[PDB]
Amino acid sequence: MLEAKFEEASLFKRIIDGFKDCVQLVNFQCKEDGIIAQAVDDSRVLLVSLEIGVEAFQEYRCDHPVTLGMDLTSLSKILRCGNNTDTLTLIADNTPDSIILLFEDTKKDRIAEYSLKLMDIDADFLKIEELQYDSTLSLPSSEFSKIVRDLSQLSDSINIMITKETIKFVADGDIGSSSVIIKPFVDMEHPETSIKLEMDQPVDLTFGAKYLLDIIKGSSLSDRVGIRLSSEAPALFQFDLKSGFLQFFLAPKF
Repeated sequence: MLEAKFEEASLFKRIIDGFKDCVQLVNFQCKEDGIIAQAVDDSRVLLVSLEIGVEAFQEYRCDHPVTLGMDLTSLSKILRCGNNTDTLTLIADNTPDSIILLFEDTKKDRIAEYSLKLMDIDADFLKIEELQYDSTLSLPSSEFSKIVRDLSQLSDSINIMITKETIKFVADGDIGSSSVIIKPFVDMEHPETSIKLEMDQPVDLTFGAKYLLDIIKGSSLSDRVGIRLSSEAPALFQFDLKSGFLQFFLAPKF
Protein backbone atom coordinates (compact mmCIF):
# COMPACT_ATOMS: atom_id res chain seq x y z
CA MET A 1 0.00 0.00 0.00
CA LEU A 2 2.60 2.62 1.08
CA GLU A 3 6.24 2.00 0.28
CA ALA A 4 8.77 4.77 0.69
CA LYS A 5 12.43 3.90 0.27
CA PHE A 6 15.12 6.34 1.36
CA GLU A 7 18.42 5.77 -0.38
CA GLU A 8 20.07 6.49 2.97
CA ALA A 9 18.48 6.38 6.40
CA SER A 10 20.47 9.45 7.51
CA LEU A 11 17.99 11.63 5.61
CA PHE A 12 14.98 10.49 7.58
CA LYS A 13 17.00 10.49 10.78
CA ARG A 14 17.99 14.12 10.23
CA ILE A 15 14.49 15.16 9.30
CA ILE A 16 13.14 13.59 12.46
CA ASP A 17 15.87 15.38 14.41
CA GLY A 18 14.67 18.74 13.17
CA PHE A 19 11.35 17.98 14.81
CA LYS A 20 12.02 16.05 17.94
CA ASP A 21 13.37 18.92 20.03
CA CYS A 22 10.26 20.90 19.34
CA VAL A 23 7.52 18.32 19.68
CA GLN A 24 6.75 14.67 20.27
CA LEU A 25 3.54 13.83 18.50
CA VAL A 26 3.36 14.37 14.75
CA ASN A 27 1.09 13.37 11.90
CA PHE A 28 2.75 12.32 8.72
CA GLN A 29 0.39 12.60 5.81
CA CYS A 30 1.58 10.36 3.03
CA LYS A 31 0.15 10.84 -0.44
CA GLU A 32 0.81 10.15 -4.12
CA ASP A 33 3.30 13.02 -4.34
CA GLY A 34 5.11 12.25 -1.09
CA ILE A 35 4.97 13.09 2.60
CA ILE A 36 4.14 16.19 4.60
CA ALA A 37 4.22 16.84 8.32
CA GLN A 38 3.23 19.77 10.48
CA ALA A 39 3.78 20.31 14.18
CA VAL A 40 3.72 23.17 16.70
CA ASP A 41 5.55 23.46 20.05
CA ASP A 42 3.49 23.99 23.23
CA SER A 43 4.02 27.73 23.49
CA ARG A 44 2.96 27.99 19.83
CA VAL A 45 5.80 30.28 18.84
CA LEU A 46 7.27 27.65 16.54
CA LEU A 47 5.67 25.66 13.76
CA VAL A 48 7.70 23.07 11.91
CA SER A 49 6.61 22.17 8.41
CA LEU A 50 8.07 19.38 6.36
CA GLU A 51 7.54 18.33 2.76
CA ILE A 52 9.49 15.43 1.22
CA GLY A 53 9.06 15.15 -2.54
CA VAL A 54 8.90 11.94 -4.55
CA GLU A 55 12.29 12.44 -6.17
CA ALA A 56 13.77 12.75 -2.67
CA PHE A 57 13.31 9.01 -2.14
CA GLN A 58 15.25 6.34 -3.99
CA GLU A 59 11.84 4.76 -4.51
CA TYR A 60 8.36 5.93 -3.46
CA ARG A 61 4.91 4.35 -3.79
CA CYS A 62 1.75 5.56 -2.07
CA ASP A 63 -1.52 4.12 -3.40
CA HIS A 64 -3.82 6.39 -1.47
CA PRO A 65 -3.50 9.02 1.28
CA VAL A 66 -2.77 7.68 4.73
CA THR A 67 -1.85 9.47 7.93
CA LEU A 68 0.91 8.12 10.16
CA GLY A 69 0.52 9.57 13.62
CA MET A 70 3.76 8.88 15.48
CA ASP A 71 5.60 9.40 18.70
CA LEU A 72 8.81 11.11 17.71
CA THR A 73 10.71 9.76 20.70
CA SER A 74 9.63 6.15 20.01
CA LEU A 75 10.43 6.66 16.37
CA SER A 76 13.92 7.97 17.06
CA LYS A 77 14.56 5.05 19.41
CA ILE A 78 13.94 2.73 16.46
CA LEU A 79 16.01 4.85 14.10
CA ARG A 80 18.86 4.53 16.57
CA CYS A 81 19.07 0.89 15.41
CA GLY A 82 20.04 1.50 11.78
CA ASN A 83 22.98 3.46 10.39
CA ASN A 84 23.30 6.58 8.27
CA THR A 85 24.20 4.56 5.19
CA ASP A 86 21.46 1.92 5.35
CA THR A 87 18.58 2.10 2.89
CA LEU A 88 15.42 2.79 4.86
CA THR A 89 12.07 1.65 3.61
CA LEU A 90 8.88 2.66 5.35
CA ILE A 91 5.93 0.44 4.59
CA ALA A 92 2.26 0.22 5.45
CA ASP A 93 -0.89 -1.35 4.07
CA ASN A 94 -3.95 0.92 4.31
CA THR A 95 -5.95 1.73 7.47
CA PRO A 96 -2.82 0.88 9.54
CA ASP A 97 -2.26 0.75 13.29
CA SER A 98 1.50 0.54 12.76
CA ILE A 99 4.22 0.95 10.15
CA ILE A 100 7.28 -1.06 9.25
CA LEU A 101 10.83 0.19 8.88
CA LEU A 102 13.41 -1.65 6.79
CA PHE A 103 17.11 -1.14 6.97
CA GLU A 104 19.27 -3.01 4.52
CA ASP A 105 22.96 -2.81 3.85
CA THR A 106 24.71 -4.11 0.73
CA LYS A 107 27.23 -5.76 2.73
CA LYS A 108 25.41 -7.86 3.12
CA ASP A 109 24.47 -8.82 5.59
CA ARG A 110 22.09 -6.55 6.95
CA ILE A 111 18.34 -6.54 6.86
CA ALA A 112 16.66 -5.42 10.03
CA GLU A 113 12.86 -5.07 10.28
CA TYR A 114 10.98 -3.09 12.93
CA SER A 115 7.38 -2.22 13.49
CA LEU A 116 6.21 1.00 15.12
CA LYS A 117 2.66 1.34 16.39
CA LEU A 118 0.80 4.43 15.17
CA MET A 119 -1.22 6.69 17.45
CA ASP A 120 -4.17 8.96 16.90
CA ILE A 121 -2.96 12.55 17.02
CA ASP A 122 -5.50 15.36 16.91
CA ALA A 123 -4.44 17.91 14.32
CA ASP A 124 -5.65 21.27 13.01
CA PHE A 125 -3.34 22.09 10.05
CA LEU A 126 -2.16 25.65 9.54
CA LYS A 127 -1.42 27.67 6.39
CA ILE A 128 0.12 30.85 7.77
CA GLU A 129 2.80 31.44 5.12
CA GLU A 130 2.70 34.93 3.61
CA LEU A 131 2.87 35.83 -0.12
CA GLN A 132 5.87 38.11 0.28
CA TYR A 133 8.14 38.77 3.24
CA ASP A 134 9.75 42.12 3.99
CA SER A 135 13.20 40.60 3.48
CA THR A 136 14.58 37.44 1.99
CA LEU A 137 18.00 36.17 2.77
CA SER A 138 20.09 33.06 2.28
CA LEU A 139 23.51 31.99 3.50
CA PRO A 140 25.65 29.02 4.39
CA SER A 141 23.84 27.14 7.13
CA SER A 142 27.16 26.44 8.84
CA GLU A 143 27.78 30.18 9.11
CA PHE A 144 24.31 30.90 10.46
CA SER A 145 24.73 27.97 12.84
CA LYS A 146 27.83 29.62 14.30
CA ILE A 147 26.33 33.09 14.56
CA VAL A 148 23.46 31.57 16.52
CA ARG A 149 25.63 29.29 18.63
CA ASP A 150 27.93 32.19 19.42
CA LEU A 151 25.43 35.01 20.07
CA SER A 152 23.24 32.71 22.18
CA GLN A 153 26.17 32.71 24.59
CA LEU A 154 25.50 36.28 25.77
CA SER A 155 21.77 36.82 25.56
CA ASP A 156 18.65 34.68 25.77
CA SER A 157 17.26 36.58 22.83
CA ILE A 158 18.75 37.49 19.47
CA ASN A 159 17.92 40.53 17.41
CA ILE A 160 18.07 40.39 13.64
CA MET A 161 18.05 43.57 11.58
CA ILE A 162 18.06 44.19 7.86
CA THR A 163 18.87 47.42 6.13
CA LYS A 164 19.96 48.04 2.56
CA GLU A 165 22.96 45.79 1.96
CA THR A 166 23.44 44.94 5.64
CA ILE A 167 22.31 41.97 7.67
CA LYS A 168 23.07 42.35 11.36
CA PHE A 169 22.80 39.99 14.32
CA VAL A 170 23.06 41.29 17.86
CA ALA A 171 22.94 39.67 21.26
CA ASP A 172 22.87 41.96 24.26
CA GLY A 173 22.23 40.08 27.46
CA ASP A 174 23.38 41.10 30.94
CA ILE A 175 26.88 39.63 30.86
CA GLY A 176 27.88 41.12 27.49
CA SER A 177 27.19 41.62 23.82
CA SER A 178 28.32 40.70 20.35
CA SER A 179 27.32 41.89 16.89
CA VAL A 180 27.81 40.11 13.61
CA ILE A 181 27.47 42.12 10.43
CA ILE A 182 27.47 40.41 7.05
CA LYS A 183 26.71 41.57 3.54
CA PRO A 184 25.61 40.29 0.09
CA PHE A 185 28.44 38.91 -2.05
CA VAL A 186 28.88 36.34 -4.81
CA ASP A 187 32.04 34.20 -4.68
CA MET A 188 32.54 31.73 -7.51
CA GLU A 189 34.60 28.97 -5.81
CA HIS A 190 32.15 28.06 -4.77
CA PRO A 191 28.99 30.23 -4.85
CA GLU A 192 27.43 28.15 -2.07
CA THR A 193 29.41 30.38 0.29
CA SER A 194 27.75 33.46 -1.13
CA ILE A 195 25.32 35.63 0.79
CA LYS A 196 22.06 36.72 -0.83
CA LEU A 197 19.83 39.54 0.44
CA GLU A 198 16.70 40.92 -1.13
CA MET A 199 15.03 43.66 0.87
CA ASP A 200 11.66 45.29 0.30
CA GLN A 201 11.14 46.81 3.74
CA PRO A 202 13.84 46.85 6.43
CA VAL A 203 13.09 44.61 9.40
CA ASP A 204 14.16 44.61 13.05
CA LEU A 205 13.00 41.53 14.91
CA THR A 206 13.98 39.66 18.04
CA PHE A 207 13.74 35.95 18.77
CA GLY A 208 14.12 33.51 21.62
CA ALA A 209 17.66 32.19 21.30
CA LYS A 210 16.47 28.84 22.58
CA TYR A 211 14.35 28.32 19.48
CA LEU A 212 16.94 29.56 17.04
CA LEU A 213 19.08 26.86 18.61
CA ASP A 214 16.50 24.23 17.61
CA ILE A 215 16.10 25.74 14.17
CA ILE A 216 19.81 25.45 13.32
CA LYS A 217 20.02 21.68 13.80
CA GLY A 218 18.48 21.56 10.36
CA SER A 219 21.88 22.69 9.17
CA SER A 220 22.65 19.02 8.54
CA LEU A 221 20.07 18.79 5.78
CA SER A 222 21.29 21.68 3.70
CA ASP A 223 24.44 23.59 2.81
CA ARG A 224 22.36 26.72 2.99
CA VAL A 225 19.56 28.27 4.95
CA GLY A 226 16.85 30.63 3.74
CA ILE A 227 15.30 33.28 5.93
CA ARG A 228 12.24 35.36 5.28
CA LEU A 229 11.40 38.15 7.72
CA SER A 230 8.40 40.41 8.13
CA SER A 231 7.54 43.05 10.73
CA GLU A 232 4.18 41.58 11.61
CA ALA A 233 4.69 37.86 10.96
CA PRO A 234 6.47 34.69 12.05
CA ALA A 235 9.93 34.40 10.44
CA LEU A 236 10.43 31.59 7.99
CA PHE A 237 13.64 29.58 8.20
CA GLN A 238 14.09 27.02 5.49
CA PHE A 239 16.43 24.17 4.62
CA ASP A 240 15.92 22.78 1.13
CA LEU A 241 15.82 19.03 0.54
CA LYS A 242 16.63 17.34 -2.76
CA SER A 243 12.92 17.73 -3.38
CA GLY A 244 11.11 19.63 -0.68
CA PHE A 245 12.21 21.26 2.53
CA LEU A 246 12.07 21.54 6.25
CA GLN A 247 10.74 24.89 7.34
CA PHE A 248 10.49 26.58 10.71
CA PHE A 249 8.02 29.38 11.27
CA LEU A 250 9.02 31.31 14.36
CA ALA A 251 7.21 34.11 16.17
CA PRO A 252 9.24 37.29 16.75
CA LYS A 253 9.24 38.51 20.32
CA PHE A 254 6.64 41.24 20.93
